[PDB]
Amino acid sequence: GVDRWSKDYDVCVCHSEEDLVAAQDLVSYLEGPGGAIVSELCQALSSSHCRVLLITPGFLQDPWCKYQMLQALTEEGCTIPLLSGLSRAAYPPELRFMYYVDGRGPDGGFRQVKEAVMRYLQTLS
Amino acid sequence: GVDRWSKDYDVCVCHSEEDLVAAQDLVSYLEGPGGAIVSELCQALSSSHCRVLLITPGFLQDPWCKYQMLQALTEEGCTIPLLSGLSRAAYPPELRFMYYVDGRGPDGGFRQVKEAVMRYLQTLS
Repeated sequence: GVDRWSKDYDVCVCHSEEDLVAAQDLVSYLEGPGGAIVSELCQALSSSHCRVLLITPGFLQDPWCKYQMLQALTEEGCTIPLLSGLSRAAYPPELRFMYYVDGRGPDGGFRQVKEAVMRYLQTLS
Repeated sequence: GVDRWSKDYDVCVCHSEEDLVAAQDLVSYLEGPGGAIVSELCQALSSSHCRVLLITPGFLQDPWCKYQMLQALTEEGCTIPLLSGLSRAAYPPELRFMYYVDGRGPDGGFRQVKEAVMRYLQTLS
């Protein structure tokens, strides 16, 4: 129902400082009549339809990352946790009850992440 | 701005199964022209102005509790984390950036929890 053009970006990737390269790859992977997916790294003032949480060891050890995760789940919305480089036993327990993409999927999860984003965009006017 | 009478309870206490007694005490403590504070234990269909998270070891070891915490912070609202029976080093990292009540305060934190609730009620019509 929400207008696709009401935000400038379709998706941004929220990531810890030590996962920059990986985040960049995902951005690139997402960039490749509803047009291409407009993508960027999440920044303090980023406004996008979808937000990918690149949940890694680095992400888990930064309290601020955890806080950002909380802010992403306050909205109907589009938050896509991607679990990368972690034992499932160490996944955030909340995710036992939530949607997420396992990094052990195709293209390190990227594929499914992309699909999720596309799904969400198809619900936009 | 929101009408005080728009919800039936002013506060409910969200707690793990092994903290029932403690939760009850807090409820009792909260019960003791804006009238008495109407209080109960949180249940699946509880609707209250304020929600206290009784964050304990028991709470931390139950993934569902964690999930409830997340649901409490999706709204302006009134969510009061109370940290009880835990080393601060083991507090949920999110709380580094959020308001909470330390159980090492007066009356095991109860006092301050109560104050918070009262503050919130004073902002209601």
